[PDB]
Amino acid sequence: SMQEEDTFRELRIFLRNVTHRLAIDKRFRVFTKPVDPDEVPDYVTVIKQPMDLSSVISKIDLHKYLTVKDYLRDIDLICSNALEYNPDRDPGDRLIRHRACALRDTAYAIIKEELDEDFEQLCEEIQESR
Ligand SMILES: O=C1CC(I)=CC=N1
Ligand SMILES: O=C1CC(I)=CC=N1
Ligand SMILES: [Cl-]
Repeated sequence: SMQEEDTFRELRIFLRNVTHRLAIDKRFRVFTKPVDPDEVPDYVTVIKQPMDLSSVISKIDLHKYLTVKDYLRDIDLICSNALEYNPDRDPGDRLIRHRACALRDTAYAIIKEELDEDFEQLCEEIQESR
């Protein structure tokens, strides 16, 4: 229905705003664009599902997210990709891991404060109906 289309449009507006807020944070610059393969040639070797905030915007705009749960799966992938690719004790790896945990924690905290649970439940019920 047009009411269900309106629901998913509201979802996309909400997710674009959360993603924009993460992308303008200087801590998260490293997560804003895909890893340049020249600069890091073994990335795509090790990381099977690369994810970054520009890709998330692209996926919103392609109507790939029908629930906030599906969006948080891609945020969780940005974090787990960084924990897997940068596991060492050296400060460069520890800094990226801390920034990745902070991205994830920030996205979850914005959604805890600003997503209505009944709006999420509606999206989940429309998604399950297809
Ligand atoms: O080693 C890296 C680089 C980048 I850019 C993102 C995640 N891990
Ligand atoms: O880095 C990886 C992880 C997995 I699971 C399969 C292949 N490469
Ligand atoms: Cl830095």
